[PDB]
Amino acid sequence: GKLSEQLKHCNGILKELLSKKHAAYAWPFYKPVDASALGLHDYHDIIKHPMDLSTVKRKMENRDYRDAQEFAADVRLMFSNCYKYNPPDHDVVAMARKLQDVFEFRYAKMPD
Ligand SMILES: C[C@H]1C(=O)N(C)C=C(c2cnn(C)c2)c2cc([C@@H](O)CO)ccc21
Repeated sequence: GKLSEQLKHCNGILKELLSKKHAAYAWPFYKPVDASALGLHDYHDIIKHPMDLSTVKRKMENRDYRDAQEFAADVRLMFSNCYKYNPPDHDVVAMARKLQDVFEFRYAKMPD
């Protein structure tokens, strides 16, 4: 079906974002930000809705996403959190930009 086919494309994108091909810049986004471990004691005051690729993967596996739009909103929320918390000249923001380019260009190839 339409939703199934579009969610197959989303699952393909998710696998690519987690693949060794993109590991050099994807690694900050693999797991939830551990604010306490990183000494970022303001992270949860600034970021109300944390998101990361392991959470997107669990939601995809649990059939939480009913359509491609819901999946894309979570992937974009993950990048937006990075752009909100970190100064724009920081290394992690450059890595976010690169992984979001991978995401946006392949998401744009969504089947109709
Ligand atoms: C605030 C935080 C963030 O937005 N993200 C997405 C996650 C990390 C992070 C750190 N450890 N892990 C396992 C992930 C991260 C990494 C760096 C630098 O170390 C990048 O070089 C800087 C800032 C962050």
